[PDB]
Amino acid sequence: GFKQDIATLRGDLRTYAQDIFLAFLNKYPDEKRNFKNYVGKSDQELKSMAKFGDHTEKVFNLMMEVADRATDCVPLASDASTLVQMKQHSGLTTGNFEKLFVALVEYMRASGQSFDSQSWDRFGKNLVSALSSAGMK
Ligand SMILES: Oc1c(Cl)cc(Cl)cc1Cl
Repeated sequence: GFKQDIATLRGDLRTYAQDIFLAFLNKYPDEKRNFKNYVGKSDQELKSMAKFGDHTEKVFNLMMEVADRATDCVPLASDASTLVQMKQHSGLTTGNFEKLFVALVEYMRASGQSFDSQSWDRFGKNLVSALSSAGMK
C-alpha cells in the first residue's frame, strides 16, 4: 500500500525523483516556465545538471516525509502550512502540484510494480486541498 510505496521510493529515491519529475516536465512542457534553466535539454542532459538532481531529490525527500506523516493519505495541516510558507513556491498555483501528481500517478500505473496508485492520487488531491486551505492560490 501507500506506506510500503514510501519505502520503495526511498530505496532508490534519486532515480525515482528524477524520473517522476522528468515525466511531469515531459507531459506538461509549459511547466518549464517555472524552470528556465531546464529548457532545451534532453532528459539525459537534465540528469547532468547539479541543481536538477539535488533539487528533485530534496523535493521528494520532503514529499516522502509529508506522505509518512499522513493518515489515510491525508497530510498534516502543519506540513501544508510549511509548503505554503516557501519563498521558492511564491509563484505557484495548486494547479502546478496537481499536474505533478497526475504525472506521478501515471508513472506508477505504467511501472510493473504493485504501487498503490489510487492512494497516491488521493494523496495528491488531499495535499492540493490542504495547500488551498493553508492559502495557496
Ligand atoms: O530545480 C527545481 C526542480 Cl528540478 C524541481 C522543483 Cl519542484 C523546483 C526546482 Cl527550483
